[PDB]
Amino acid sequence: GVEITEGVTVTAKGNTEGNTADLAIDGDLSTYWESSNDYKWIEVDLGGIYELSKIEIFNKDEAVYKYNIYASEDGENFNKIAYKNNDNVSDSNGNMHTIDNVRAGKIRIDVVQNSNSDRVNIAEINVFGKNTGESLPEVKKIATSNFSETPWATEYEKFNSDSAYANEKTLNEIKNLVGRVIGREFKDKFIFEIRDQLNGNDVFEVSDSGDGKVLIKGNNGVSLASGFNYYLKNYCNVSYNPIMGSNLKMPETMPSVGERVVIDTPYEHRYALNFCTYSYTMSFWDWDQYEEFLDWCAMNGVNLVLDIIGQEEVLRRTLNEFGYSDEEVKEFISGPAYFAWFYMQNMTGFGGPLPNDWFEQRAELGRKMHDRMQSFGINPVLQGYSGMVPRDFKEKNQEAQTISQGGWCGFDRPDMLKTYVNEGEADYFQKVADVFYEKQKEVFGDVTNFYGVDPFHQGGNTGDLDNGKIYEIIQNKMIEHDNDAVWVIQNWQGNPSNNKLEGLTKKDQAMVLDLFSEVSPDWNRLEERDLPWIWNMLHNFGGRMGMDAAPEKLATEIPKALANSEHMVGIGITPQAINTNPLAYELLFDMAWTRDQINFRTWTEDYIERRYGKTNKEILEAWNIILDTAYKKRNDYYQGAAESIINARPGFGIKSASTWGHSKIVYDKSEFEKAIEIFAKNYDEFKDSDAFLYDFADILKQLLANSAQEYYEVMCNAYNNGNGEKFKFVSGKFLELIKLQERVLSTRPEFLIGNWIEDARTMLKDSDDWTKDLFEFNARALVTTWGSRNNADGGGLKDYSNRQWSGLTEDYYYARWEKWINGLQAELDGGAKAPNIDWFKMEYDWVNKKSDTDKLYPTEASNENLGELAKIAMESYSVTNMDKIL
Ligand SMILES: CC(=O)N[C@H]1[C@@H](O[C@@H]2[C@H](O)[C@@H](O)[C@H](O)O[C@@H]2CO)O[C@H](CO)[C@@H](O)[C@@H]1O
Ligand SMILES: [Ca+2]
Repeated sequence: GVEITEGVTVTAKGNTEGNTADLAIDGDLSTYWESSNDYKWIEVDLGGIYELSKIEIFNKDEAVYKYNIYASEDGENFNKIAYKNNDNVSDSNGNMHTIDNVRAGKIRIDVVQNSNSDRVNIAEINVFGKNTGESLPEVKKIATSNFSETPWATEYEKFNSDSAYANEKTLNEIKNLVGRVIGREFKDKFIFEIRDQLNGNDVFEVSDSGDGKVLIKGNNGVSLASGFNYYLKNYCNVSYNPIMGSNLKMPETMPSVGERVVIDTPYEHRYALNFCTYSYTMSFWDWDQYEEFLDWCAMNGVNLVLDIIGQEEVLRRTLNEFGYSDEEVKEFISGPAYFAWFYMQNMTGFGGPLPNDWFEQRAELGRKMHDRMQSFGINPVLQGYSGMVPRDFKEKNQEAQTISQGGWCGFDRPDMLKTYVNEGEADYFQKVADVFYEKQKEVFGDVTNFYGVDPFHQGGNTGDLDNGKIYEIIQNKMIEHDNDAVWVIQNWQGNPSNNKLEGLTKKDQAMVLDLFSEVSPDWNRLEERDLPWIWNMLHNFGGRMGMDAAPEKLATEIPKALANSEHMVGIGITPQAINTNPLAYELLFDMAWTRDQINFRTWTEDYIERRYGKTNKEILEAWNIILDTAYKKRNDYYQGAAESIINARPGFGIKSASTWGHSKIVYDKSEFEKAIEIFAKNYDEFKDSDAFLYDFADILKQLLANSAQEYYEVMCNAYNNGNGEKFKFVSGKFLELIKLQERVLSTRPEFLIGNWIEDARTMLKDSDDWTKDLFEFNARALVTTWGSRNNADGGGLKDYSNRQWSGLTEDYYYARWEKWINGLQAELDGGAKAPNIDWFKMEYDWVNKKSDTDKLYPTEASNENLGELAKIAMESYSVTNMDKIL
């Protein structure tokens, strides 16, 4: 005691009709709050700060509920104070939770599971404790600085206006990059010089200084970084890729250049990133990871990079002028793992709300990025505005005209303002657009001429409006705010249609990304309309893993495209994640620096030598086998790497793990196994190359995915033939195969689910338990169910971002197969028919577990020996030995 029976109030962010929040605290067990959306929590204010001793919870029925309870004494920080994760049914006695005398003015109760429904409920909640006689403080309003008032503005302007200062900054930064990439002791081995463009093209030079130093010139920072990279790769046998394995072992003495080299690129732009990349890869990155990424960008010639960092603050300021409180803005914006689909106008809300201190921190990170990009000569692509507004925009602005955009994968898309209206009507597109571009400037300053926005992406609705006219007016509005604007536009699945693209009256002030040029190029219709366009390798969908690359097409189609066009202004990468197949990315960026087709085989021979720090005939043999199998040219349409059956919801007739995926392996499996035999034979000699280990894990996990598919077919045959004993034996081998795969995956830091989760939980400074748990939810959901039931199932997103990852394989993929197998076994053995499994409910149970109360996944890779694991795989879980094995 004592029960807090006066002054208690409650809020929620959704409820089913009649089942309002206040019904959780009305003293009546027959009335309840019940959730209507993904906000499955309520917030109770106690009318003062109490030292809490007990919290009692009643539900409306006898289902099994799981929930987490949080408390705040300062009004800002909600820390976790109790939870129920046991499988006990609720009953008429309620659940009583002992609280260790925690001070609290407000509590949050998040009900993350109801065994009986997707909706959750609370019939009553009682809180017991001792009044402190104190009151919560007022919560400080969100406040950020204007760019113009920060030291960032001073520096940005000083760089702009003082050549000498700017040159010194660029040259010092490139020296810093050498230090970060190969070590501080190499900084004094290079001399860097700015030069002019060659014939209007970016250019670098590499030569000997005369006293044993390396003289590298370039027209800007990116060119200088590319020259540094060229020297490493061609003279030092060194290869940098901070995400996908490097060989950074330098020679004992700096090798001589010999004949001076001058190398230019005919491309104005070399472009990087997909909106999706910001979610499947970068969601939880800190500055250190961004810095490393930008160094790798500059070294690979990249000078145009999609940038959404801190855009939440831009949108907050914009909507604040159109009747939205900061709380309402936070409900509209997604969580940290969903910004890709938030900014592509596909979804709102989900994974949020973001913490109040998000906005300042992210605006600061964005400013820091623009400072580094400015030093290098990298253009960010910031945001264009095309009419995106929340669905209640007219409620708050009654003269606005809007077009409902309908649904995307079960989410509600935001509305779109009518891009033009009749004489006599208010034009909110003009009004909001003017505020948006002005607020973007207040937050970041004038950092670029490139802006990206993509109305009608993967659906939406043009209403009564003329397609060309919509594009004309959006383009005109962008140009009004930046006379030198270039509207960067994604070309995907025929959006924007020719009639839309013909609306762009200023063709030189648009630039279309041909998104998927290495599989389904679609630049002819751009070229024919005289639109500047960029040739892009997409390659990676969802972060889905496997050996997959198109090196022959990259070595040939790119210079062919250049030879056969007048408006190809660049090449680039548009991957949905940067986690796989380093060969593809290195080759793509190498193709910027030639006008000629090259030989992709000899290119690979040189590539693997610098990647491993050594080579021999057998390693070269194994890579020729990879080029002839997994990396062999394909002429069909497919999205990402062939999917592992291990990662699919269990069932019969499986042909993909994700809706738009494919599991068909188009090469000979036993032939591919030979590459693994060759790597095992050479393991001891190459184990001191981390990049060799990286590649060996990739090909080995590919072998096991490949053989798992064959064992799956045999297992399904055994069930269909009513052979219980054979099914037990074969399904048994299938599960053991997954266990071996888990040992393979354990060997790489890049494969640990624990790193992804820990990054999410630690990405901000000083965040409360509430925010950590919510960010962990974002991390777990994105790689599994993606959204909730109507998104995963009816919406098609289940396992879209499936990862061949350690921890995730044991507790999620393995657990699904085991469950399906056991049900089939029980039936074959004479038991009841195998039950339907509700996959989403089982999957979601995993999504909602927390690292601090359930299981903490490790952040350290194992010492398993990939050579020995490969021998076990060849001997006991292979396609080659399958007849012998089964
Ligand atoms: C969920 C996701 O990352 N979607 C991507 C993806 O779209 C999916 C698929 O590739 C399309 O063929 C299908 O029409 O829609 C799918 C679900 O959105 O690819 C595109 C292209 O990069 C992305 O824009 C989506 O965001
Ligand atoms: Ca009640």
